[PDB]
Amino acid sequence: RGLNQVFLIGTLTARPDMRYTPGGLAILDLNLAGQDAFTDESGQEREVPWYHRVRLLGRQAEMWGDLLEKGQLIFVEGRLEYRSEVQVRAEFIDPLEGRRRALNQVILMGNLTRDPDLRYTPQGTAVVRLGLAVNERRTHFLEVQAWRELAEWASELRKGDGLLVIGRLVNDSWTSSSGERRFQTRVEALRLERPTR
Amino acid sequence: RGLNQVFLIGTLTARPDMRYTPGGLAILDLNLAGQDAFTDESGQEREVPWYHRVRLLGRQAEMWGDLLEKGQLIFVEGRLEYRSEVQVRAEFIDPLEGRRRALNQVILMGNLTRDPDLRYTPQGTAVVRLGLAVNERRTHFLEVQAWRELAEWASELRKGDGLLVIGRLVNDSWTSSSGERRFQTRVEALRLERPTR
Repeated sequence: RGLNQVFLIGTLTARPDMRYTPGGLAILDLNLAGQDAFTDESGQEREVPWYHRVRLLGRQAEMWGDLLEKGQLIFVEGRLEYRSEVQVRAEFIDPLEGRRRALNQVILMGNLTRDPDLRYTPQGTAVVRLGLAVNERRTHFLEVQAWRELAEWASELRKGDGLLVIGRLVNDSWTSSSGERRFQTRVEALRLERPTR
Repeated sequence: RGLNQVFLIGTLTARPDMRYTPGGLAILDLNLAGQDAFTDESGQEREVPWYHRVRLLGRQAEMWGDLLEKGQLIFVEGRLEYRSEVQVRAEFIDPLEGRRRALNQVILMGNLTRDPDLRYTPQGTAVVRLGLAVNERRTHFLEVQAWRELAEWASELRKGDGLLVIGRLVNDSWTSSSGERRFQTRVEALRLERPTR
């Protein structure tokens, strides 16, 4: 069966204010921030921020819509969705008193929508983009990026293969020929396994 | 609301064979193993094995009861329970082809059942045992251990306080005066936060 699970603790970058659909459904959008550590192409330990949108809809939005502050730490469990733009739809949140131990985890299980295409960065690090179809855990389509040894291993997979991903949500940069920078949320794989079948 | 969630990938240490309650309900008990890393009292990076029992009951037990092998990697999501003896009750499993990136994670949220009692090991490392009452996510009672700075911080909490724990499942040793060793599964806290309230 498909899986699509996200666990995050982050800090609110603005005060959330409730909004409503035209039908009256409550919407509470949170903008969360945190950091994660990585090792760069030259072996240096670094941190880079992540910023992600978390949407509460309906009962969770009404529950919290007048209780949260900019600067407050929030624990979220939810799923990845669109609205393009990958966002987290919260199943629930628990605001924290918040006065390392990073929490930014994603678990996906699904089937590749196309063959992986292995590339190498200019510095020769292996990298692959994988397209995954997840049947709720109709069909959702999610992009996953993997690096180094996991990219080389993922290159053996083919369209259709089942895949379990344990990863984290990151922000990727796209730069135009003229120096313009846009940002895209994606899943970075930290572990990949194959489900039996 | 309470939370009690466990995520594990481990290797089967024996072939699982289905058993039945007297009422016919299927039981499939898996014995899983893995490793986790820690830093010991002298700053040395070490690994120590974990061994944990995972129980499938009913439909998941029937689904997998003739399909799993000793040596096979299994992904589990479930909850902690007794049967004393802390075990994982699987919500579901996904056997893996399995031909680092450790997965042994527990998320608990509940309320302390007593004041924390801070101690120091002979080498002067801070350590605390916390008792947590979790109302399903009737009341379950679960023990959590925290070390070093998190033990010192946890010492400020009191019976009744809400607590979110992000941790992992470990095996603790008890040694009698005569050198006999027994083992106990417990949760080691890796992050602790306070839910608002």
